[PDB]
Parts: sequence; structure tokens; C-alpha cells
Amino acid sequence: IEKQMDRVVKEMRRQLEMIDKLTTREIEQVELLKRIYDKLTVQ
Amino acid sequence: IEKQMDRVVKEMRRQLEMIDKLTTREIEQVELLKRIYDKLTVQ
Amino acid sequence: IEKQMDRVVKEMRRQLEMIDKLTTREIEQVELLKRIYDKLTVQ
Amino acid sequence: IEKQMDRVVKEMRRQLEMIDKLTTREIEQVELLKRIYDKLTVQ
Ligand SMILES: [Ca+2]
Repeated sequence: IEKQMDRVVKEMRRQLEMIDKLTTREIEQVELLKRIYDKLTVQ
Repeated sequence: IEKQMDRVVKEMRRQLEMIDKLTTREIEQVELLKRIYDKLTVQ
Repeated sequence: IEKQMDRVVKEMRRQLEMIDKLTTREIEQVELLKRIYDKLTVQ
Repeated sequence: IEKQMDRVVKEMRRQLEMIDKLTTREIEQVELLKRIYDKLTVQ
């Protein structure tokens, strides 16, 4: 089962890269949302 | 392969923690989007 | 290793529930974004 | 447990496919947010 075990490890590494993408894009999104909100509110 | 299995388990819980934080931040985005929409809706 | 194998399966089931949440929240977000965009554009 | 291992592998790739589609949709959100911001920025 060491072959399948290796597949699992490779999939997890692939999953991580995807989670990192989601994590960084989320940050950009919320930061943009806050700016948009500010453009529509009294300052 | 008990060493590998164990590693998979650790990594999974680590990535689940990242996905968890991600779901919480998405909730902030949805809430912020609703506030933006209201600022654009005749009240 | 059947014990650790079971932990893996349980973590994956937990991961799925989280991915479903992200998936549905994303839909709500984009739908709201499109509406907001429409409120700011010629119609 | 080769049956379980195999199952884990299948499920992982299935969930990775869902995360994959998720990352693509986030890109649409970021792009849509930039367009909304510009509609609010003196051009
Ligand atoms: Ca989002």
C-alpha cells in the first residue's frame, strides 16, 4: 500500500497549493470590499 | 507505513484548520457585501 | 494501521462539509457582487 | 486496507476537483470587485 500512500501524500501537497491560493485571494477580496464600503460611506 | 499514515493525519488536520479559518472569513465577506448592497438601495 | 486509516476517513468527511460551506457561500457572494455591480451601472 | 486506501485516494481527488472549481470562481470575484471599485473611483 506504499504506492497508494504516496498518491495520498501527492494529493495533499496539491491540495495545500490550492488552499494557499484561496487564502491569498480571500485577503485581496475582503480588503477590496472594505475599500468599496468606504467609498460609499461618510468619511 | 505507520509513519506515513500518521503524517497524512497531521497534515490533514493542519489543512482543515486553514479551511476552517477560510470559512469564517467568507462569512465576513457575505456580511460586508450585504452592507454594501444596502448602501446602494433606496431606504 | 486501520485505526489511522479511520481517522483519515473521518477528517475527509469533515473536510467535505467545509468545502460545501465554501461552495455555497461563494455562490451567494458572486450573486451579490453582480447585483451591486448592476446598481452602479446603466440599466 | 487497500480498499480503504484506494477510497481515500478517490475521495481526495474528488474534493480537490471541488476546491479547483472554487479557486476559479474566486478569480471571478476579485475581477468583479475591481470593476465595482472603478465604478466608484473618479475617472
Ligand atoms: Ca470570496
